[PDB]
Amino acid sequence: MNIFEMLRIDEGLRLKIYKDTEGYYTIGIGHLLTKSPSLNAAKSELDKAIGRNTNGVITKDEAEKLFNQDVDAAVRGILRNCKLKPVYDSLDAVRRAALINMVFQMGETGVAGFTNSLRMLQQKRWDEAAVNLAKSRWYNQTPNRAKRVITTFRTGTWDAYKNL
Ligand SMILES: *SCC1=CC(C)(C)N(O)C1(C)C
Ligand SMILES: [Cl-]
Ligand SMILES: [Cl-]
Ligand SMILES: [Cl-]
Repeated sequence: MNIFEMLRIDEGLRLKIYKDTEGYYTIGIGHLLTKSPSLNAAKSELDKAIGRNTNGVITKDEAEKLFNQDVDAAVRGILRNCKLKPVYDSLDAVRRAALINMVFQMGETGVAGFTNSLRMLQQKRWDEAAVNLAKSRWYNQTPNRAKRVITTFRTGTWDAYKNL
């Protein structure tokens, strides 16, 4: 298991434009296109992202390219953020993956907002961090995925992702 396999499980793979859990146009492995309710706006973002006239459909290779860029962006974002960087640096490789997962799903600014959870993670108070993380819109709206990510922070193992 690694961050790519982890996010591939959590995000799935779809080669045509679809709506994500929030109802936003997305494609590939959780590549958000736009929050606009306009499909045409989403198709324009897609064409721009891929570099060709796609008409809403991409190849597996193209999906994987966006995915690589997005994972890279999530990590880069953590390292540039003054709230996220110290937490990330303090963590082991497995828990680092859990933090990248959150950033991929909700964005740098969103995760940076979890001030109390971040402090508990920095303190290595794993059970306490896990309890705090669950008190969130994130957990309530995507409880199965949140549970997996939280288990990863609690245990520092891939237990929530094996057999998946
Ligand atoms: S405080 C984190 C941080 C972000 C960035 C602007 C990339 N930096 O140069 C430092 C390490 C200060
Ligand atoms: Cl709490
Ligand atoms: Cl709550
Ligand atoms: Cl879920």
